[PDB]
Amino acid sequence: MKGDKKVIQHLNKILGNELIAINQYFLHSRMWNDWGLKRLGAHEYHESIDEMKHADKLIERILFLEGLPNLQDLGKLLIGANTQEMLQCDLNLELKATKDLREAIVHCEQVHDYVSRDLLKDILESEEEHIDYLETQLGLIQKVGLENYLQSHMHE
Amino acid sequence: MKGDKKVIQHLNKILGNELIAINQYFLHSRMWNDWGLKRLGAHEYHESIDEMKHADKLIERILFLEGLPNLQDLGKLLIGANTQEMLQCDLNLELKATKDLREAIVHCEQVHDYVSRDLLKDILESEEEHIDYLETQLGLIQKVGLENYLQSHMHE
Amino acid sequence: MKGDKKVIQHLNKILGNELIAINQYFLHSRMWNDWGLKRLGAHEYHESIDEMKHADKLIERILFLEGLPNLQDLGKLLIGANTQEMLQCDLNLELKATKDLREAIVHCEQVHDYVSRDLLKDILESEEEHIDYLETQLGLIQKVGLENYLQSHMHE
Amino acid sequence: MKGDKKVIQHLNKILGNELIAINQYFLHSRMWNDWGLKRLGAHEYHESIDEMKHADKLIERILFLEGLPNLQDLGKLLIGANTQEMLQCDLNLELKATKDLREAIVHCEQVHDYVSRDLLKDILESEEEHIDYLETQLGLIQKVGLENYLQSHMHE
Amino acid sequence: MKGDKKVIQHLNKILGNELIAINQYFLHSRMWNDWGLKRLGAHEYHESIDEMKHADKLIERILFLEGLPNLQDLGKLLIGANTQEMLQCDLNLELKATKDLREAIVHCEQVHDYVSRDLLKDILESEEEHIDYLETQLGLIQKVGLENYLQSHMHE
Amino acid sequence: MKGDKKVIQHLNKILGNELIAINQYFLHSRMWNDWGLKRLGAHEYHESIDEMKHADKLIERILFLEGLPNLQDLGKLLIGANTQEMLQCDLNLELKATKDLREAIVHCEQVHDYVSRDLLKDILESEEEHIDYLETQLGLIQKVGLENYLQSHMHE
Amino acid sequence: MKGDKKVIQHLNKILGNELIAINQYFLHSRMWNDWGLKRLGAHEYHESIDEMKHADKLIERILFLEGLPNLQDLGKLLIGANTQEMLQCDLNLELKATKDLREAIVHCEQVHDYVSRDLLKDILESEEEHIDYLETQLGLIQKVGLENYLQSHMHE
Amino acid sequence: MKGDKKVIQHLNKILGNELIAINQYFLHSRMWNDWGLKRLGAHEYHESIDEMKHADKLIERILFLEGLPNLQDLGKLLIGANTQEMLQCDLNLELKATKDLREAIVHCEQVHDYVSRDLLKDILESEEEHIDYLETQLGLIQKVGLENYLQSHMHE
Ligand code: HEM
Ligand code: HEM
Ligand code: HEM
Ligand code: HEM
Ligand SMILES: [K+]
Ligand SMILES: [K+]
Ligand SMILES: [K+]
Repeated sequence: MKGDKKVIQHLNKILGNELIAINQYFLHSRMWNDWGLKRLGAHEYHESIDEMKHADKLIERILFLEGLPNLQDLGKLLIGANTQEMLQCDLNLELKATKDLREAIVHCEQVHDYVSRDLLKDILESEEEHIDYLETQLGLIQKVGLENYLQSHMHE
Repeated sequence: MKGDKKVIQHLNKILGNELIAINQYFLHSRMWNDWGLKRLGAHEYHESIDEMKHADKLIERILFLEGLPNLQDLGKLLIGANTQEMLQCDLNLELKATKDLREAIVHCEQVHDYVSRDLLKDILESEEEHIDYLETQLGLIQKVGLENYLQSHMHE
Repeated sequence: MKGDKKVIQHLNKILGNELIAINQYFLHSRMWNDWGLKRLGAHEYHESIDEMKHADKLIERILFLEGLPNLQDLGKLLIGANTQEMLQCDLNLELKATKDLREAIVHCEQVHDYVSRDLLKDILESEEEHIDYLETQLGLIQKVGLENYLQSHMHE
Repeated sequence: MKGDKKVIQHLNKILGNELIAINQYFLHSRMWNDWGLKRLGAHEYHESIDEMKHADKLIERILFLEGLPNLQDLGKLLIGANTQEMLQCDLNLELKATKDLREAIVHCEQVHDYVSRDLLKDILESEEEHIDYLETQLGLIQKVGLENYLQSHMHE
Repeated sequence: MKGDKKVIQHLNKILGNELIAINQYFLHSRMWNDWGLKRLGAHEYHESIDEMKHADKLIERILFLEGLPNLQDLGKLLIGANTQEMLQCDLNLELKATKDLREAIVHCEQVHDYVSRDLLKDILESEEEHIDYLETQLGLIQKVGLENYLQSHMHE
Repeated sequence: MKGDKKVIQHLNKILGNELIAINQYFLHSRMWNDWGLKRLGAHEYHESIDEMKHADKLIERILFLEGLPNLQDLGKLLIGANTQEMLQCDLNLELKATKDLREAIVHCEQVHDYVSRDLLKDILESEEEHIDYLETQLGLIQKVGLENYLQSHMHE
Repeated sequence: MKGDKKVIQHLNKILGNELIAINQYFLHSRMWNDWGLKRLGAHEYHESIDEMKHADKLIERILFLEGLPNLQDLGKLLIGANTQEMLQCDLNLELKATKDLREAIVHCEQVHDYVSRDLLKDILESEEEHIDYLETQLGLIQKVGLENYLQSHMHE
Repeated sequence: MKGDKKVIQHLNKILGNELIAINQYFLHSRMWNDWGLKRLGAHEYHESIDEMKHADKLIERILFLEGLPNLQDLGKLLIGANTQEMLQCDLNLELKATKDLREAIVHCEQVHDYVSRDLLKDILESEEEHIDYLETQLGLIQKVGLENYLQSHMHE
């Protein structure tokens, strides 16, 4: 079913974002495991699977709309070098992502692609939850102290 | 455990190849699903996942060796336009990946990184099993014909 | 809860389309069975139950809004004479139904009937999935040939 | 994630409506239980639980958006003295609650808080379902007569 | 038990033929698996096992009759170039085998070795069941075409 | 994958050795059953099966490398006439076979066919385990006496 | 099976390193248990089991190659006086040990003792995994603080 | 608990005997497995585990009494070259171990360390159970003959 050209562009933009987040979060997860923060490495691993699942849904939507999913153009990974910076890097990406989700939803609505809007809104709900997690983690570092924070994520 | 700088470099080259394969195969899977060749899309999906797992091990070995895993630099996806092209592209990708795996194993031997060698060999075994799959599909397209081959991959 | 008059007109329009589809898809199903294409007959039967359930949800919503559901007016069925026409006729019908759905959703948002919009959106998502199936089937008749496509749909 | 000040004002306005509904439906339930109308009691109890669960989701969402949920300001409970009064009071409350949900959804949409909109639309759907229930009971009273309607709600 | 010298000789010829069949059918099996015709691969494998169990029974009997089993002399494998010739090569071999089997049986009856005879008839029956399978496949290639026959044996 | 001609010749040589072992162990197995040493017949039968499984793995590899497995050329069986000779015969062959296995691994490294090397190393470990069993069996005959060694192998 | 003199020399060297780790890690385990750091004691107890199983494999290999395992000679145990020093001592011992495994693997390849090489590579992998653990723990002691690190290992 | 200094010397002397017994019985065990006398090898393996378990109890006690357990000094293993010599080496070793245990118990009593005394008495009881096994095996060799004796420990 031929979709709106700019909807497909918006979708391919969100996909771009999901593709960065997949790589960024898989690396942070394997970093945290390598440092012995097993509980963070495991949580971050599932945040990366979630983004893979969003990508799958966006790729399927684009092919159905007779577009070309663009898995080639990979933007800037935000790699942290310590725990707080990695969580902050995850948050700065998710916030870039949700800005682009709002603009894409705005446009689906103008062109009446109500199903693409519903799909993006479900991704946006997932991303807002992840923002809530990340912001909470940066909160706890402050409330229990960095040493305690890292101590609480050594084991599962 | 600080490892050979060039072993890490080899590991990241193998990692870069895996990241292409992941995207290229995942894209091909969802194209075969879009066209209703669901037996092909399922099988290509699991090739995409197998490369996802090799990437996981490579990343873990790189971080253990105190290298920095490179997930930023995505090489060239080989995206086909029809079933015979998509299979042939995957095969070309796989043949380049096995050239690189062999060179990396040769280097692991020289510097005595026998465990990295063993990982790369397990991946190499897997990449050769995929090449057997691919060569065999292209062979079947000639033995039964393209129409019959697509027919047989319509349903699971 | 007295609903908006034009919303009720729009829901009755959608309902009229659903009623056509019910009958068109059920006849096509039964013709496919009569011809020995049982995979098609079975698939299309479920396609028409799904329309039946959509019509249930529209009938309930119209009565809740204190309108009178119109099951008396039945528009033109698009009945095909062979598997390729029958598939294309189904698609032509779904394409007219998504146009009406989008127009009914537009009005629902104008008058803040956000619950009716969400019901229509869920129907629209269903309709598009059907469109995906039909386009794909027609695409397969081209890729594998009609004789092979029909053969693949003789047996369950 | 700092949300929009008027979004939070609206959410808290929706929250305050739930907080009335909880108290009002919970008292009416205990009144019907006290009178021996156990089926009305048990059903109204579950309507209070439903509003309690809506209030939780609002509270959760207001805090994520970094506002302060307002559980201090309690508006006018509409307590009835007999079944007909109480059903009508419940229905007047829910008709107020839906007017306020529509105004807030209009505002979430204007600022692109699409997640807050979906949350409010989900509550809106539950409230309309309660309105069907209420209008229907008041309709049954006229059809079967007050003394028969009460009879049918004595037992569970 | 000291057996007849020419019975042992006949037995050891029958064993020679089983040994060709074992290797020939196993290589055809793995050949069909290399080509992706897993249904012929699976079936021809079980024919190889079946000839293995016959060879077992002939060795036990030869030794009980106090002769030396001959596993050293291996006749000519007829290895086929494609699916059709592999089936015809198996059939050629089985037809030679049935002939030796009937001479062996004739002689067994002459010297009153009725138990050897009964073992040989049991093998002969299995050989004729296999000849039926072989003739039947070759007929299916003429009836449905080579492309269709091969397609039907891609998937198990 | 066209493999190295010399690798394919090495594999075909290792296959020839396994083909000899299959027949040799199978005959020794069935002689020990004819003589009442069931525990030896049972153990040796499984040595025959394990060689058959090596044979299988090599055929699949040779075909994958686009060579032609040689099942036609059957070297000299070393059949013994009494228990100690049969054991010593089995041992002579396994020592011949490990030597060839080592020569082919050497050549698989020189040409970077690490997967083939891995398969041959697995076979080699198994053939070394058979050598331990054989040396040990012969050593036990020295320690307990041949009468006692055969007695200990009458029953399972 | 008479093995190479220098391979047996190398193998007895690995065993002697295993016997040191066995005792060192057991003692450290019982020290952590005595101080009430039961989680460290349990894990250290299991690393000591791990070295006990490698020693078993080395002993069995040496004896198969008709060497004499040397369980008499016992090198310097590196015993720490506190958690940080005990982990560092384990790490220094594991680093001496992987050096000797590498030299041993080198010599195994020279004389074509491919089975011994594969057993030592298996050990080498286990040692590296254990090295990753030790470095990770020292890193955590830095990043969470010693008191917090110890606290996390009081209980199981 | 500041333990008596001579108790702790005694305890480390019994520990040093245990450490010899561990390595000696383990070595004999793998020697008997390698010769195919699997029953002796299994029984000797468990004798080694039991001494490992005594050693662990001693280490804990020494640490409790605030001694430094001594795993560095390893005395003279008694390794035989055949079964009877091995059995008699174990018996010589156990006979030295129980003389040291009796001496350590005496001193424990004289200083009122009744808990250490009890631990030692339980080890002694087990050492006397091993002496009973050993003496009985040597007597069996005399009664049934070494050839029969060894025959009876060939299999499990
Ligand atoms: C650096 C790149 C990637 C890495 C390291 C990676 C890693 C993984 C891993 C480890 C798994 C779990 C497999 C298993 O244990 O069975 C997985 C699953 C999966 N991956 Fe990836 N992946 C990557 C990229 C992608 C991409 C590009 C996509 C799709 C566009 C994707 C889609 C999926 C999906 C759908 C699953 C299944 C998860 C589920 O349904 O539970 N991944 N990936
Ligand atoms: C206004 C028109 C119709 C409505 C609202 C309607 C509604 C429904 C619903 C809700 C179901 C049950 C779905 C479920 O399993 O949840 C159903 C079942 C079914 N309908 Fe319809 N339907 C309509 C017209 C038709 C027509 C025209 C036909 C055939 C010519 C038909 C044939 C069937 C059949 C065979 C079933 C299966 C029921 C069973 O086996 O239990 N329906 N319908
Ligand atoms: C090319 C030479 C041969 C090959 C490649 C081969 C292969 C095999 C394989 C793969 C199996 C199955 C093992 C499993 O269960 O995974 C098997 C079983 C067996 N083989 Fe062979 N074989 C060969 C020659 C022989 C010969 C010469 C004999 C006897 C004279 C024989 C007798 C048997 C028997 C009795 C079984 C057990 C069958 C059953 O009951 O399942 N094989 N063989
Ligand atoms: C040459 C030296 C040693 C060797 C070859 C050895 C070998 C083994 C083996 C193979 C096991 C069985 C573990 C399993 O398979 O799960 C074991 C268990 C064990 N070892 Fe040792 N070990 C040695 C020295 C020691 C020492 C010196 C100690 C104590 C100071 C010790 C303490 C233990 C304990 C407590 C167990 C568990 C026993 C049980 O409950 O089963 N080992 N050992
Ligand atoms: K066909
Ligand atoms: K703490
Ligand atoms: K005896």
